[PDB]
Amino acid sequence: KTHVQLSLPVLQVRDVLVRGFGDSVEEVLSEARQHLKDGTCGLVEVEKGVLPQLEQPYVFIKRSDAAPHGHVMVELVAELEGIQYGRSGETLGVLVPHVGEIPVAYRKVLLRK
Repeated sequence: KTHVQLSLPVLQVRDVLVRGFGDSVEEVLSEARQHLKDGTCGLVEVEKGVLPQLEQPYVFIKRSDAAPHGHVMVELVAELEGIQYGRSGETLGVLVPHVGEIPVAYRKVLLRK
């Protein structure tokens, strides 16, 4: 399928144990995609002071459309030293590995795969 229904666990930034996906735009987008597929991906909601607590490059989920079965359609955009790789809508949050942190909520998304 071109799209996959996912429910992403929303994590508090101070709980996150593994604060990024790797060391290059290409690696983080690769790893984020693999973790999304394996159900091992969390979401951190971006606010003042969140991003400096996480590791660059960042992977964002961004709204790609204006929501089948409650799932907002999103795509991946990566960011390194203020340059973004991809073009999309509003940020729903930053992706990180999920290694057993207790979520505060779930974000239903339809991921363009």
